[PDB]
Amino acid sequence: EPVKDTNGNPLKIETRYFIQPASGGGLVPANVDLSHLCPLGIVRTSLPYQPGLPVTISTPNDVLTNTNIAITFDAPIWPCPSSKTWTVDSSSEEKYIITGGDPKSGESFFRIEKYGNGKNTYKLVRYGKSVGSTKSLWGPALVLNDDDDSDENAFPIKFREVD
Amino acid sequence: DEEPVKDTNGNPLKIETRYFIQPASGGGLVPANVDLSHLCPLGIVRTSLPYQPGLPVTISTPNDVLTNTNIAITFDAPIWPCPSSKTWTVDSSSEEKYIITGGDPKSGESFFRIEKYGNGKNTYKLVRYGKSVGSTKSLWGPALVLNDDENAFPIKFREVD
Amino acid sequence: EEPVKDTNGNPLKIETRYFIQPASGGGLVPANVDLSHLCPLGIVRTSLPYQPGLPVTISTPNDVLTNTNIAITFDAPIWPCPSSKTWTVDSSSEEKYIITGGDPKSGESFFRIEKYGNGKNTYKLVGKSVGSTKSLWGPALVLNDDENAFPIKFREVD
Amino acid sequence: EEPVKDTNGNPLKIETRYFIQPASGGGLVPANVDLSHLCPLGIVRTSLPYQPGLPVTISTPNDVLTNTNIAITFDAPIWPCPSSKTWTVDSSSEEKYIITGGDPKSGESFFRIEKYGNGKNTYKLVRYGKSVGSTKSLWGPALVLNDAFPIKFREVD
Ligand code: CHL
Ligand code: CHL
Ligand code: CHL
Ligand code: CHL
Repeated sequence: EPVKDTNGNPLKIETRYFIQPASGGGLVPANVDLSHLCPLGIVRTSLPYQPGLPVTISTPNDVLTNTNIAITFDAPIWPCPSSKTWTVDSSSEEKYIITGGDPKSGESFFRIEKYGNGKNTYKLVRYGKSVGSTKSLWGPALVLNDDDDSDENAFPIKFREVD
Repeated sequence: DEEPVKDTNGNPLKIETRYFIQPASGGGLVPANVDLSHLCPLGIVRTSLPYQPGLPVTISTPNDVLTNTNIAITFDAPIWPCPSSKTWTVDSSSEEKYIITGGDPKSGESFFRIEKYGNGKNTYKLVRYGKSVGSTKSLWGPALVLNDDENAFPIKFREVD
Repeated sequence: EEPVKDTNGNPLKIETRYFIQPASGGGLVPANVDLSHLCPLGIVRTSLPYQPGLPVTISTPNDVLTNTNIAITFDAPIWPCPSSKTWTVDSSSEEKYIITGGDPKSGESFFRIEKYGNGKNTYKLVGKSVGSTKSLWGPALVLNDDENAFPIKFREVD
Repeated sequence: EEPVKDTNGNPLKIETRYFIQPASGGGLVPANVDLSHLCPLGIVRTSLPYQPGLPVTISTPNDVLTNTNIAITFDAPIWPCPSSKTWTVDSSSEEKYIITGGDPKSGESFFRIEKYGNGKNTYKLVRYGKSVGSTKSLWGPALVLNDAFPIKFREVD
């Protein structure tokens, strides 16, 4: 079924959304620790009215649940020599969600799935391993859980349309 | 003239209420250091990232906020790494006359006046007693400065929801 | 009350530049203590091995003697924080970080240089001694409670 | 093709740590070139007077000779950028900044050490003739490719 934004509207590809914690403000790039400048992790900002850095969603126009999608940050400046597409840092113990993925490659494929009770609330899952969060340098950073795909340690998200 | 300052919704501005100060003329106004010689206190820059609303401010009077009256602007943030206040003030020592943080909200050094600006309703300028607030190129982008006397930096007040 | 000696066994002089080098990575340098405090600055051991530290000058309220009141002040051509380069204790913090911005003439900034353990020319800063704690940029100097002292040497800047 | 000498008049050896010190503040260090580029890093002259620089090792594709192809590589126990510590030229930039992340075995990273005017043990870096100079940048003078920045090699103790 279609993924819906905060207005209950269906999500469209090539359209800007803030990924907002459903559970501080939105999701933003920050470095994961002082050993890795590039590429960037994804942190929940502690500043309450910051909407997040907007993303666009691509499919390898509707965005459906349980389908392969790629998440790419939308930004006019990007100091790192790699892509704005989300992916998994394999090398790290933490399994941080990091930038620099290939939007066309399977390394960057996440699936949007329903989370708990409330409507328009979702989780990101990788194929079932769900996206959660861990304490890091700049705050909670998105990570891949070890998980059998439950909502226990999953980081719940909403999609707010950027106007 | 002493009429109420209005937000983007045409509603009258209230004290102790959060507003983004948005350029009326990139996103909102945010703290950043003015240059690589001064870490604290902070200047006020227009962010180049288009959907960033700014860091919210609250307005205080030494509940309505009126034009041509003494007010103090104070940033609202849960964390503040500099050892000084979130209240806007003028950096006297600098040639540029940067608007900086660390002022005393109760002291006259921090008093600005909100006045009507040129084109369009709900558009304002900040003036200090007449010396208006403009902008200059700096490290992180346009930084708010005090002018000498066209060059005013027009602003709107958006209510934080 | 005997003279403090540098790495060359020479007596320490006031108004003379020294690197404070860990006796136990490189020298001691200003860094912020955590992401909540930009200014003033803490004192961290750099992890880069050939960095000598930021030089300090020592003042007395020309010889620098052990067990006497001295003030340690960083020597740098640029200083972005709006406070002094003089070491002092951050009372407000739980960690009791040694921070910059003290008054060199005030007692808040007085440390005493005392002998440490075995080796010659090895000292500690003090009956509460200066130790170290894990922080943002590495080991940061702290005041210990009431073994854990951070041993130091003074290298003359040439 | 005579040997490059350090500040002690000793011949330079490969796989040996040297500070590259301005022959004309302190030594040469990594810093980002501007606020648009975090990685890879440029090479700036530190304004802090007693800082020796970040040490480098020199490799040849044990003596280091003038007018021969060499590669300069920073020596550090930590490196936050996802690329090499080997110096190279930023082609894409207008400024032609000397940046990190080159391949020490590839020709993109080859510089030549040549004698510089008057004083002994004073050298310049040249790329094949285009010499390495400096330009104003965010953190101070940054090394660039001209269309010369005199240097000395101090042995790390
Ligand atoms: C104002 C904030 C401030 C911050 C955040 C720092 C942070 C630091 N200082 Mg200090 N300093 C700061 C103020 C000042 N320092 C100094 C003088 C020095 C000296 C002499 C030295 C330092 C060094 C260091 C480093 C110590 C830990 C380490 O070994 O890193 C490991 C080093 C890395 C480069 C790892 C890279 C981490 C990376 C993920 C991003 C950070 C890179 C930047 C160097 C840090 C960005 C902040 C910069 C602008 C200071 C650390 C990067 C030492 C150093 O390491 O020099 C570079 C050193 O020798 N400081 C002065 C006097 C002018 C200051 C005045 O304000
Ligand atoms: C993005 C990465 C990065 C950045 C921004 C810097 C920045 C700098 N390095 Mg480098 N480095 C960086 C990577 C690395 N450095 C090094 C190794 C060294 C060495 C050995 C030395 C430097 C030094 C310097 C400084 C040279 C200019 C100066 O003399 O300042 C004057 C010094 C100040 C402290 C100026 C005070 C202003 C500053 C604290 C204000 C804060 C700035 C803003 C918050 C903006 C920063 C955000 C962005 C740009 C990252 C400058 C602070 C030299 C130095 O000066 O030591 C500190 C030096 O000796 N670097 C390594 C190898 C581990 C790196 C690897 O990633
Ligand atoms: C290495 C690069 C990099 C770093 C270190 C950061 C870091 C950060 N980003 Mg990100 N970002 C970075 C790249 C990018 N960001 C973004 C887009 C955004 C957005 C839209 C937002 C952030 C926000 C944040 C903050 C999230 C934590 C917080 O809530 O702090 C809150 C606390 C403070 C702002 C005060 C913290 C004090 C700080 C000055 C201390 C730093 C001390 C030293 C100088 C150390 C410097 C670190 C080294 C590694 C360079 C954090 C400061 C969010 C934010 O909060 O606004 C800034 C936010 O809304 N980022 C883009 C796309 C343009 C990037 C591309 O490179
Ligand atoms: C020395 C302290 C300090 C510094 C250097 C900065 C710097 C900045 N702030 Mg600020 N701030 C600082 C203190 C504080 N800020 C804030 C709250 C905010 C907000 C809400 C916002 C900013 C934003 C900005 C940016 C404005 C220009 C831009 O649009 O770049 C855009 C370009 C990039 C983000 C690319 C990254 C460039 C890269 C080379 C540097 C590394 C990125 C880091 C985010 C900056 C360094 C880390 C630390 C020092 C913040 C700029 C990165 C705006 C922003 O853009 O958020 C990220 C913004 O919306 N600031 C608070 C209250 C908590 C502070 C308290 O002290």
